[PDB]
Amino acid sequence: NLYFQGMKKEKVEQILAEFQLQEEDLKKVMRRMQKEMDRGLRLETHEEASVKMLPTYVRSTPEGSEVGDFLSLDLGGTNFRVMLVKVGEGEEGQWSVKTKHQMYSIPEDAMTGTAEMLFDYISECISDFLDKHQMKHKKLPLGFTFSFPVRHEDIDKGILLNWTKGFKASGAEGNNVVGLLRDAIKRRGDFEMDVVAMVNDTVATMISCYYEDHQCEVGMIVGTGCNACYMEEMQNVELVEGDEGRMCVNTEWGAFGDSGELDEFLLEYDRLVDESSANPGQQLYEKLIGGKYMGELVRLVLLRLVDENLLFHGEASEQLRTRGAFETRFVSQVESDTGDRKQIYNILSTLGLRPSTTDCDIVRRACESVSTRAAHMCSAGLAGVINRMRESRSEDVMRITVGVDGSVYKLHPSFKERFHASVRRLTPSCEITFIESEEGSGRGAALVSAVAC
Ligand SMILES: OC[C@H]1O[C@H](O)[C@H](O)[C@@H](O)[C@@H]1O
Ligand SMILES: [K+]
Repeated sequence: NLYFQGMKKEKVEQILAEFQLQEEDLKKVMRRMQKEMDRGLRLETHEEASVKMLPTYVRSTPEGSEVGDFLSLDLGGTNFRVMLVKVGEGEEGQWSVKTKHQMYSIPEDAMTGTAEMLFDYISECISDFLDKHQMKHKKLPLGFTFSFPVRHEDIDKGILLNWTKGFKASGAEGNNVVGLLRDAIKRRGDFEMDVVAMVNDTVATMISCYYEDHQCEVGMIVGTGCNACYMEEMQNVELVEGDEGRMCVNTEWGAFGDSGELDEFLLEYDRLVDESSANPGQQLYEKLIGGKYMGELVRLVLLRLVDENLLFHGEASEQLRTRGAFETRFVSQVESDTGDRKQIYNILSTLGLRPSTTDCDIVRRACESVSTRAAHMCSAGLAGVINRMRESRSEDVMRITVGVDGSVYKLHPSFKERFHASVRRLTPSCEITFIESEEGSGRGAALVSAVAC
């Protein structure tokens, strides 16, 4: 019965309508975000603020710079990346180019063991890399892209406030991250490095986009996690001395909602994802968006649909009932389907399911709902930052460039398009250019290191 397939699809639509956010909902989220951002910048409310607005000590005038060979480290995902990057004088300023690169999978027992284990592993990887390229012992300036909330005292010194994205290594929170890295390198003792700069991935991304676009003063990550940085007026950065020029601020907007600010928008699936995560009650805005959580959100929606007898004859496979089994890349692949249902079919088949045609269509709709809410929620955050910037500055029309990295933004067929449209609706009187970084974290880390060096 085509009539009863259609009836199944109308029921699915009623359940899926819960993910809708209206323009006014997004404006409410945006205003709330802006409020928390104000609170994060002020000495009086900083400690209470869920959105920390952390000074990076990356400034508008980095005085000068330096050229030569730079090593970049990137820790923040399931993979740890080492690369050699060359920084050199161009016609606009410094260019940077990725030349030798290697990536290492972090063992499970290193991300959730002790900080000694984690940083020992990192030091081992740095040795392996320097071996493969004979650039060993030698001393090189090292830039560390370290994609977790850090309270900086300077560019080369900052403490880990808390792990995010499933990181749980004991003995790291409250300690100087550069210190933890130097200590581990010294314990191995088979090379020496000049640790010159530590930066957030958002910041690395913004920096890497400058040489090509000097209007880039926002960096955004929509990958495993979700965060943004931007160039704030020094007069508004109350935690740092001085009123002149600008400093990059790491919003850590992922923790937005951790004081209840998103409560009316959270769905059962969100509560379930939060509760089975490594950091329950934390990073709640990020959990609506980030790749670490998106596929899992879809899996939970599909389980609700099977339990309602609307999908897969009401039976869920072992794989479908396995945590993390619906990968976030499957969300993108499903929404890449050209209409013949082939891509969707093959995903669900490899998950042990026997999908029908309408099963495939419902799974598409489930993915679209989760990823569209992610796009819309993210848009409210970026719009809040950009509207903030426009007001802080002297601008009837603000023209700004946003530098972006992360697999969700880059590889999802329609996230990007839905995101841009929503951001534009919320930012009248702004002309926003989006740029995707190419090796943003590696080249960014090198460029900041060149300045600090
Ligand atoms: O990797 C993207 C983001 O993931 C997380 O939210 C971290 O807290 C943040 O530092 C980072 O920028
Ligand atoms: K200040």
